[PDB]
Amino acid sequence: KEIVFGTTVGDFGDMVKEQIQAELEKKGYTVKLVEFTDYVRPNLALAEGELDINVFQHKPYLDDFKKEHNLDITEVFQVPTAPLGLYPGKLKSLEEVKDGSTVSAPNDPSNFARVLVMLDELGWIKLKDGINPLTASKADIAENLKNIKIVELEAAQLPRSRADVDFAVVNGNYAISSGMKLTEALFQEPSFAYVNWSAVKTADKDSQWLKDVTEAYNSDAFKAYAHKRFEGYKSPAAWNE
Amino acid sequence: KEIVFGTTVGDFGDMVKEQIQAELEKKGYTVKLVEFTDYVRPNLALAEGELDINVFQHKPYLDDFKKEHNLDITEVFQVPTAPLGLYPGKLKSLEEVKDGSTVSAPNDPSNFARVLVMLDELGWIKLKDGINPLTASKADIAENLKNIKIVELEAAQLPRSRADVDFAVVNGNYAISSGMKLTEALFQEPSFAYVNWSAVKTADKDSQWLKDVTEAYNSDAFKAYAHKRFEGYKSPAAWNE
Amino acid sequence: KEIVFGTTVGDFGDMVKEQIQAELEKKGYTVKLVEFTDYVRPNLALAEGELDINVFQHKPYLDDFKKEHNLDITEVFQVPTAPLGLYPGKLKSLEEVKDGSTVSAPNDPSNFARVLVMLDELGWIKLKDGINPLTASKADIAENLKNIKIVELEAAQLPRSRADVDFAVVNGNYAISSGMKLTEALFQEPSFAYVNWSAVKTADKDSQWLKDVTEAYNSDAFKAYAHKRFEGYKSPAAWNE
Amino acid sequence: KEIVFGTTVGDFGDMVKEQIQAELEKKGYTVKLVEFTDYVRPNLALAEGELDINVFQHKPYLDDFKKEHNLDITEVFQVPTAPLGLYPGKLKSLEEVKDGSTVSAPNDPSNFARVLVMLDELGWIKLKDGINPLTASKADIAENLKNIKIVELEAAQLPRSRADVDFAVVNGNYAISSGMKLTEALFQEPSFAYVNWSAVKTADKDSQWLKDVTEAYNSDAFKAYAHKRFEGYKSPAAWNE
Amino acid sequence: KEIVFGTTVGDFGDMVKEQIQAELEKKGYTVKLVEFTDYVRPNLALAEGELDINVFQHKPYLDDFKKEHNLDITEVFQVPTAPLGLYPGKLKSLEEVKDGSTVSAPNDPSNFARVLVMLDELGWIKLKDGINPLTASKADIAENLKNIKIVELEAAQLPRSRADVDFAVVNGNYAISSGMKLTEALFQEPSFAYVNWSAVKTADKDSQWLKDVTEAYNSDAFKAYAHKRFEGYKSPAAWNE
Amino acid sequence: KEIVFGTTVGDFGDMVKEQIQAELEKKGYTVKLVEFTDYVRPNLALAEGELDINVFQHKPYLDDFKKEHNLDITEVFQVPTAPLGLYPGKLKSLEEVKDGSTVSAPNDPSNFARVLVMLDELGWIKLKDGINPLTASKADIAENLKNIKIVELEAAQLPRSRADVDFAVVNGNYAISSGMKLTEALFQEPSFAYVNWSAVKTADKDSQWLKDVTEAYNSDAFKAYAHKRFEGYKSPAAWNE
Ligand code: MET
Ligand code: MET
Ligand code: MET
Ligand code: MET
Ligand code: MET
Ligand code: MET
Repeated sequence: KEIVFGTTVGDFGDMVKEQIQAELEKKGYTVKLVEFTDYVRPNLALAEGELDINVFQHKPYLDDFKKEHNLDITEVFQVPTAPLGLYPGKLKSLEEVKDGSTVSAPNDPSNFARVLVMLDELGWIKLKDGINPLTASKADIAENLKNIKIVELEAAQLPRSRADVDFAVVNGNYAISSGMKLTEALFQEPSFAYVNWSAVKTADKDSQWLKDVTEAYNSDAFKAYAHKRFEGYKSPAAWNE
Repeated sequence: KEIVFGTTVGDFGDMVKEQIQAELEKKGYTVKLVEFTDYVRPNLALAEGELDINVFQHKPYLDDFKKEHNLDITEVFQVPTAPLGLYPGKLKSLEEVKDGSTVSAPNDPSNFARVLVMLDELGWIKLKDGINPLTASKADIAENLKNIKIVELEAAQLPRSRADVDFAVVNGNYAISSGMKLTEALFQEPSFAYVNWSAVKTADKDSQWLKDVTEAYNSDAFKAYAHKRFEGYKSPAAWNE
Repeated sequence: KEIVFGTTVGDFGDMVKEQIQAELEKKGYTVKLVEFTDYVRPNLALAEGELDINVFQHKPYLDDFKKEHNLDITEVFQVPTAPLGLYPGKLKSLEEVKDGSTVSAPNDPSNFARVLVMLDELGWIKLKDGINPLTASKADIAENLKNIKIVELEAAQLPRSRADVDFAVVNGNYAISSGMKLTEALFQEPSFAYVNWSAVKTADKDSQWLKDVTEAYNSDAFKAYAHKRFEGYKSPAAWNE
Repeated sequence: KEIVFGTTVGDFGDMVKEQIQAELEKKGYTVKLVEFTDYVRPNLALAEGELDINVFQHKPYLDDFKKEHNLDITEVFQVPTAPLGLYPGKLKSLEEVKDGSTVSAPNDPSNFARVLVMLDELGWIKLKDGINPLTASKADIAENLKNIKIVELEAAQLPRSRADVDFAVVNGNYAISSGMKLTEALFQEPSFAYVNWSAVKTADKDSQWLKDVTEAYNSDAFKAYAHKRFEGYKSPAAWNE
Repeated sequence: KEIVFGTTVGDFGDMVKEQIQAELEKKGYTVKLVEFTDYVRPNLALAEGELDINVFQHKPYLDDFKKEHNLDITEVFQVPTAPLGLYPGKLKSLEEVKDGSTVSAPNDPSNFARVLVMLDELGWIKLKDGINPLTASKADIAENLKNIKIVELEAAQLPRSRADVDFAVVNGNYAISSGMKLTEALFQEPSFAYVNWSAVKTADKDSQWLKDVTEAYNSDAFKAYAHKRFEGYKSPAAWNE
Repeated sequence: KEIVFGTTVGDFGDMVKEQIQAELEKKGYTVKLVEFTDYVRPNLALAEGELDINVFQHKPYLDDFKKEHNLDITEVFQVPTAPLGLYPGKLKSLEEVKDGSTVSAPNDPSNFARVLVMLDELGWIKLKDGINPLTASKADIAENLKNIKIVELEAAQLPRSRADVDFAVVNGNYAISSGMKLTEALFQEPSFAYVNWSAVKTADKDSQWLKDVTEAYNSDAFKAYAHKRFEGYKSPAAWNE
C-alpha cells in the first residue's frame, strides 16, 4: 500500500521524511511525498486522487476551500503548527506604529481574517461587535483607528514583503522556510483555532491506512521528535499538554 | 523539445490530440497533454513549470487569477471558444420566468460578472449605470427587477444544476462535455470579450516553440477542422471572419 | 490501482475523461488514458502490458487481429459507437454515381468487408450468394455492376481522401475527429455487428478492476451521458434499448 | 532540462526545495529531489544515472568511496554544512568522563577518523605524531589515555545511541533531523576540511546545467537564506567569510 | 536517450547485459532489456514502439514475418548465432534411423524449411530440383525416402520433444538455454544464411543511437568476449573470419 | 504476487529466466528480474524494498555487509556457484611466477581473504599459523615468500586487469560474464565455504512465496538443468552430492 502525502515546503514535509515515513514503513507501507509551494493546489490534488492525504492547512481554510470548490474532503488529525506572527518590517517595534502605517497580510479570506483579529487585539483597528472571528472581513471593521493601510499579498510573498511595509503578518510555514525565527515576532496570534489538520477524501475516512497514519502522528516517538525539532510550535489540542 | 499542454477536459484537449499535435510532430516536437477538471489548477501548474502552455480561460479570468495568485504568466493567442449560454432548467423558455425564479451561476468573480451582465441584458435585473461589466458584482445591482434568486455553484456543477434551478448559465466547455448543445441555449452572450486565450510563462513569450504552436493554431488546416468540429463556437478575433 | 486505458483519439477518449474516470476515482482507482491515431498499435500495447484495457475496435477486427498476431486478449463489453457512413467526396449525392466512380475504403480486411457489403446494399456491386458478410472480399464479388474503382487506404486517411475520390467510406471515429457529421453521410451501414468492444488480456478477465470498469460503462449515469453527448451512435446490444 | 538532485533527508533537501529549486526554475529547468537516509546509496544512484547531482558528503568520504567502488564522479562546489559534535549521552558533561567511558562513532573510515582526531583534541586519547588526520585509524593511536571504549555504529544509528553510551559523536545531518541542536554539543569539530560538496558524474562537469546549479548555490540570495535558516553551519571556503 | 532492446531468453540477452549495455552507458545512453519466450511477439513489440531494437531472428524469418504482419521494420547488423542442429531423442545416432522414424521440427515456415533441407542433406527425404531453399515446404518434397514422420511444434517446445520423438531439430537459442550443448548435435546445419540480425523500425535506420549500437556489436572488445562466451557460434559475415 | 529478483548479470540471472521464472509462473506468480554489475547495490535494493530476493553473494560477504550497513536481511538457500580462480594475465603459467610478480585481487574484505588463502596454498605467501581463513588480511601474512605485489581493485575490474598484472584472481560471476572460461584458471579455490546464497528481508523469511522460490531452486528439474547449463559449478550443500 503506497500512501501519497502532500505538504507545503519545509516543516510539514520534514515531519514526513524524518519521522512519519519510517514509522509507516515498519508497518509495510511505502510513502511518497509531494511538496507544494502554494496553498491552493493541495486540496484539489487530494480531491482528484493524486494525493491520499495532505498536511498544510487549518480548518477554517479547509472549510472555506472545500465549500467554494465543492470538494468531498475532511479533516482527520492535528499536527504541530508554526504560529502566526506580526514581524518587523521597515519598523522594528510595535510602539513605532504611526497613522497610516502599512501592514502586509495574506489575501485569502480565512487567513486575512486572522490579521484583522490581530490588528484589533493590538488596538490598531476596531472590529464590529458580535462578528464571527473566523470570517472577519473589511466590512466588519467598525473603525480603522490608526488608519492602517493593509497591503494584501499572496501568502508566499509575505516574508519578502518586510522590505516594502512597516510590519508583516507572516504565516508560520513561510516564515520558517524563509529563515525567519518565531521569536522575531513582535506579536504572536494567541488563538489555537488555526492549529493545522491533515485532510483526506471522505471516502477514505475509515481506512486502515489512515488509522496507521493517525497513530504515527500521535505516537510518543513523534511527540518527542516534534518537541525538539519544532520548538515554539502549537500542539494538537488532543495532545492535551 | 517536448511541449506540455494543459487544457480543461473535452473540446480544448481534442483540438490538441486531433489536430495540433500532428502539426507540431511534423516540426520535430513531441507533445504531452494534461487535462484538468477545474479552472484553478491549470495556471498554477503552468507557473510552477509543470506545463509549457495552457488553453482553457478568457482574459478577465487570467487577469484576476494571476493578480490574486502572483503569477508571472501572460496570454498569447485566441482559440475557438464555446460561448456562454443560459439554458433551460426546470423552466424551458425565457417567457416562463417568474418573480423569484432561480438561476444558477458560477461562483468565481470573472465568470459571475458575466451572469449579472446577461441577466441585465434579459431585463431580469438592472445594473447600475456606468459600472464595468467585466467586474460586475452583487454590489453593482441597482434593482433585482424579477427578484431572481442566483444560486452560486462551482463552475463544473452547472450542467447538473439544471435539475434544481429554473435556468442555468453554463460555461461552454462544461456544457459541451456534459452533452449539452449550444443550440439549446435560450440566450447566448453577445460579447466577444471572453473568447479564450492560451497562456504561457512570460519568460517563454519569445520562444521558437511558442511561435510554432501559435502558427499551428492559426493554420488553414486548423481553421478548416475547427469550423467543422466546433460548430457555433466563437472564433479568434484575428481570424478576421 | 491505476487503470491504463488506450483509445483512439476523440470520442472514445472523451468517454473516459468526461464520465468513466470520475466514476472509477470514486471507487479509489486512478486512471491514465493513452490515445492512438491508428488501429494497429492499441492491441499490441495491450498484449505487452502497456495498457490494461483498450476501447477502439469491433469484434470482427479483434477476432482477426488477435488470431493473426497471436495475442491472448478478449472482448469484454460494448460501448456506444459512431456508425460507418459513405460520405460525399468529389460527388455529392448517390444519384451522381457513374460507371467507374471512385470509392475510398479502409485497407484492412474486416473493415474492407463492410465497404463491399455497403456497395452491394447500394446496388453498385453484386456480391455472391451465401457468403460470410464479415469476411467479404474481392473474390466474393459476383459482378462489379457500376465498375466501381475502390481506392484502399489506411483508415485514418479516409477523411482526407474526399478531395481525391468521388465518395469516401469513413469509420465513425475518424469522421467525428475530422469534423465530419454523421448526418452528412449519404448512406449509413445498417448493421449492428460492428458496435465496438473493450478488450483486455485474458488473464485479467476476472479481475475486480475490470468488474468496476464494466459497471461504469453500464451505469444509468453513463447511459444518460452517452445519449446526450453521442447522438446517433449505436448502443451496446446489452443496453436492450 | 530536468535536474535530479539526491540529498540526505533534512537540511540539504530543504536547501533545494526552499531556495535552489525556484532559482533554477527561473532559468527554465525543472527540479526533482530524491532523499536518502544513508550515506552509501547516493553516490551509487549518481553513478548509475538516477541522479544528476548529489549533495550529502564531504570530500574525504567521496575520495574514499569513489576509489573503493571505482566510480567516475567528482566534487563541484561546497554547501553550508552542519558541523560534527560530541553530544551528551548517559553522561552530560566532558569532565564527567571516566576511565572506560563509552563513545559512539560512525563505522565508515573517513568519518571514524574525525572521531579519533576529536578524542585527541579532548585529551581522551593520544594519536601518533605526523599522521594523516584524514585517515586516522586505530593503528594511529599512540595511547588510549582514558581507555575510551569506542562503539562503532552505522552513522544513522548515532542519535539513538545516546541512550546506550556515555557520549555520542553524531554527524550534523543526522543530529539536525533527529531534533538535536548544534548548541547541545559538548565539543564541536574545529576542522573545516569536512564542509560538504556536491558531486556529479565526471562526464557532466562542463555542462551548462551544472554551471547554473553552481551559480544558484553561490548567489547572494542563497547566502542570505543560508545564514538565516542554517545558523551555526560551516560555510563553503569560496564564500570567503 | 533510452534504448530498449528485445531479445529471446538466454544468449542474446546476455550479450546486452554483459557487454553492450556498458558500452552504450559510457556514451550516455540508458538501456533496458525485455526478453521474450517466443519468436512471434518481438517484431510486434518493435513495430508498436515498446522496443527500439530486437535481436533474435534470422533474415528469412524477418522477411517473411514483416510481409505477413505488415511491419515497417528492417535488419541492421548480424550477431554471433547458435547454429541449428539435429539432436538425439529416443534414438542416439543417425545410423539408427528407421522407416517411419519421427523428427520434431519447428512449425513456422522459415525454420521448417531448414529442417527439410537438413533431412535432404542426410538422405532421409529428397527435395525437388530447382526450389528456393529458404522457402522449402512439404509441397517441395519429391520423395519421403525413409517415410520420416515430421512432428511440427512451436520452436520453444523442441528441447522437451526429445522424450517423444526419435530425433529433434532444435534452434540454437532454445538448445543453449535448455542446457543442451552444440557438440551434442548429430548433424549441424552447414549454412550461414541463418546467422541472426538485429532489427529496427525503418524510421530509425539512420539514427545516431543505432550507429552507436552497431559499433558496440562490432568492436574488438565485443568480438573478444563473444569468441569465448559463445563457443561454437557462427559469426557475422562482415567479421570475415 | 509479483516476485522481484535481483542478481548479478550472467549466470544467476539466466537461472531465473531459463528455469525458475516458469516454475513460479505455473503457481500463479509473476516474476521480475533486475540485474546488477556490482556487489554493493543488490543488498541495498533488497533492504529498501525494490527487490524481494537477491542471488549474488556468499555468506561471509553477506554477514560483513549487513553488519557494516545495519541491514535486516538474511540468507535462505544456496545456488550453484562459479568458483574463484587465479587466471593468466601477462604470465601464462604458475611456474612463471617471479619475485615481485603482480596479482590482482578484489578490494572488499571477505573476497580479499580468499586471495590470501589461495596465495598461501600456492606457496607464494605464508600466512601466520592458525588465523581465521574467513577474515585473512594483510596483517595475517607472516612472510611474503615471493614478494608478491597484490594489486587491489573493485571486483568488476578484475577481468580487464589481466592486461596490467601477471596473474588475476577473478570472481566466477565476473569471469563468466567477461567471456573467460573456468577451465582456463591456473588454480581454482577448493573450499565450499563460498557457495552463494539467496538473501531476503528477515520479515519475509516465513512467507509462502519464499517457500515456493526455495522449492523451485531445489527441484529435480532445476538440478538437472543446472548440471547441464553450469558445468564445473559448486553445488548447494543441501543437494548432498
Ligand atoms: C492554508 S491555511 C494556512 C496554513 C499555515 N500553515 C498556517 O498555519 O498559517
Ligand atoms: C476559466 S474562465 C472560463 C473559460 C470557459 N472556457 C469559458 O469561456 O466560459
Ligand atoms: C478497429 S475496427 C474499426 C473501429 C471503428 N471505431 C469503427 O467502429 O468503425
Ligand atoms: C557522507 S560523509 C558525512 C556527511 C555529513 N553531512 C557530515 O558533514 O558529517
Ligand atoms: C526467429 S528465427 C530463429 C532464430 C534462432 N536464433 C535461430 O538462429 O535459429
Ligand atoms: C558478493 S560475494 C562474491 C560473489 C561471487 N559470485 C563469488 O562467489 O565469488
